[PDB]
Amino acid sequence: SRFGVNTENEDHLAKELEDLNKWGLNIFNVAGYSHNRPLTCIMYAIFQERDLLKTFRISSDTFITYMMTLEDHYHSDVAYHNSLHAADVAQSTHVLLSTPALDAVFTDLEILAAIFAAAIHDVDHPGVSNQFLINTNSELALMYNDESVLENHHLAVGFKLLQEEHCDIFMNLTKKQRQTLRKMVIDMVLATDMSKHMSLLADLKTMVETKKVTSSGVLLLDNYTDRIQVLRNMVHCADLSNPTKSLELYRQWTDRIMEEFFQQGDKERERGMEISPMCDKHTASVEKSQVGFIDYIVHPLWETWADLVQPDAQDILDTLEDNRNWYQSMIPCQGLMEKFQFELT
Ligand SMILES: CC(C)(C)CNC(=O)Cc1ccc(Nc2nc(-c3ccccc3)ncc2C(N)=O)cc1
Ligand SMILES: [Ca+2]
Ligand SMILES: [Zn+2]
Repeated sequence: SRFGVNTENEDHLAKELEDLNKWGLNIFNVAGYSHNRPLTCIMYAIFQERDLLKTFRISSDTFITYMMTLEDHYHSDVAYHNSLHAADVAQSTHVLLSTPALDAVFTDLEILAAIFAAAIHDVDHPGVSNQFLINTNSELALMYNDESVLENHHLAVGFKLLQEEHCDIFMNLTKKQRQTLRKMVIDMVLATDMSKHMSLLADLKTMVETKKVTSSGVLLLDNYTDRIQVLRNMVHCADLSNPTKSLELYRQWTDRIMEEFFQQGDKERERGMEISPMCDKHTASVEKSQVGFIDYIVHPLWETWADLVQPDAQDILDTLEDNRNWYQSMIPCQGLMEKFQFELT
């Protein structure tokens, strides 16, 4: 085949992909069977299942050449922010897009942008935060004036690659579709900037306050402004979904992300950065930080998402609580959350 995947575990990959439409899909096994091409394998899976290749005349070869390229622009050596995360966000977005409240709502084009924005939203992530880049006066921080530095990068890179040889997956869209898709993708990726979370949520609460559904229970969004607000929150939720998965998978994400944060602390030390030293693996509590994050950021977000789509998200939300309660139970420089909240200034 094209993924070079072995006849050995082709049944495995096929059987794992049966839960492609489910929140409890295991992206980790999928990466195993794909030879570490989860982003490409899942995206291809997603696009077939929604028939996006056919609808937009995106040939298989074009899609795969682009997706392979894009996946290569993610750093497998960065602990959390590699192609596996990207793959997980796209699959999570794929699931959200099809909940009963939501499924009839979005146009094929809108569906295309959301899943694509998901795929690209972290491409070429260096392993460090926006603030780290700012404080080191990296070329990126200067290029984007210290505002949504990386998110501006992920977009630029995601669209740039469309120009490589046989990589233009949007080649057969009209001029109007390409600019509609582009405005939407831009919106959704910039939406992933965490310093935008609170204003994201504020607006979502509003969507909920005045939500109306059809006779069928389908949410009603009559202007571009509304459905792009749902979309951008959808992708931010998906971005923030780790703790809503089966505890065993949430544990694997947490190991990865903590590795990546503490590795940012090592880089800050190596470089004699600022002065203010972040707590390390020994002095920090990962358990406290999780519960702080779930209470301060994740749950307030998911609870609101659950209102918008009542009761589509209940099993998701019941798992979040369970998971919070489980990190809770394990609870015994400048800490994880002290750092995340300070540099939200
Ligand atoms: C500010 C920073 C923490 C140094 C770097 N972070 C960034 O550049 C943005 C960023 C990237 C990913 C996440 N996701 C997550 N962030 C946390 C977290 C917990 C306590 C304090 C801070 C963070 N926990 C879990 C996830 C999870 N499992 O999804 C949150 C923020
Ligand atoms: Ca990001
Ligand atoms: Zn992300």
